Amino acid sequence: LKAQALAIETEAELQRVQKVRELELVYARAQLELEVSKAQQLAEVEVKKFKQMTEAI
Amino acid sequence: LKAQALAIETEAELQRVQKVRELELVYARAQLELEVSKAQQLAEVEVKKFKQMTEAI
Repeated sequence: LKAQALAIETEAELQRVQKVRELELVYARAQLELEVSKAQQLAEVEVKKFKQMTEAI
Repeated sequence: LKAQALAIETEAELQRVQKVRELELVYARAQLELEVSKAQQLAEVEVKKFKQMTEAI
């Protein structure tokens, strides 16, 4: 009887953990894209600033 | 009688451990792909910044 109750709690908990993980990966991939997009634009700002101040000298 | 009860708890517990392990490997492989994807993109940002600042001098 304990093996039946454990099988029920196992599948019920793993259905939750699977859905939480699917959503956290979708969000972490979107948040990664935002962090990379930030780094690409701010790195370009500093390269432009550096090149134009260098061309003045 | 103890050998029967032990065999029942053994198969019941190993059915849980197997399903937990199958899902943890699927998730850890997906999380690895995300960490590598982060490292590849952020390393490209730093390589671009370094090369363009070097070409200015």
